[PDB]
Amino acid sequence: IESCMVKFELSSSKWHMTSPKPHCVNTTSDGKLKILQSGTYLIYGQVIPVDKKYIKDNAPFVVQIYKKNDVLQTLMNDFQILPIGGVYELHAGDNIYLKFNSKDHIQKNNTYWGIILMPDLPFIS
Amino acid sequence: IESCMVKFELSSSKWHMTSPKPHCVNTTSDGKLKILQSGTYLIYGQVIPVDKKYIKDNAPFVVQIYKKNDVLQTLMNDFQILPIGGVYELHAGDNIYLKFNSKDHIQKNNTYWGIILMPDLPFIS
Repeated sequence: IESCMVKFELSSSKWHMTSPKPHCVNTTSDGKLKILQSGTYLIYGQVIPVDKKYIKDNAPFVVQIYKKNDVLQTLMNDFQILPIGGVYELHAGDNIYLKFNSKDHIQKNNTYWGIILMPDLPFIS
Repeated sequence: IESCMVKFELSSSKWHMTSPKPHCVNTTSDGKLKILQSGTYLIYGQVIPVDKKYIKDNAPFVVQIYKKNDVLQTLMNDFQILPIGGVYELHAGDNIYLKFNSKDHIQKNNTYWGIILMPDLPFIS
């Protein structure tokens, strides 16, 4: 029943949390997390790219969400605002993290991500 | 306190909800929302496009989320699965809804969207 949500701010590398020690997730200062409670989660976030005029490298703008050692979601566009995630069934022990093609692509200010343990949605209408 | 989360499934045009009559929003059968409680919301979803190979013109795949008459975000990609949304401060009275560049671009099955009234995140680590 306990509400459980965390939000990692890339600007500060700090997690903002529902409680001092969220029951559903362990978080680390590298922006990674580990699911502690099996259940239905929203994985969410926005990856903000730098203006293309600043990009030095030849790499395309790609964001991957990993679950354990496998890719959960792959996202790409022409260096535009990039909401991430969706509703997933996760299990205790599942590590979740993001991988970027190039860290130089990412505007740290206002880039964030996280999860929320979702309540059941029993009522249809 | 009581969680408040709703999820619209485009396949069925049904909302799935945390409670019989959520306190934080009203919903419409067309997949629109009206915010009843001012607060911080997570807007989320995935918009599934029809395969590129079946779109025989140059019309782009674009999704916009609106708050009343204001564009909250504009998203586009090359006809790939499209996560939407993010954290937004909303106010009582705000209407939230999606608009598509072409309704014909949208696959109903597995397309969904919704909102969550977020818990406060006072603790930082």
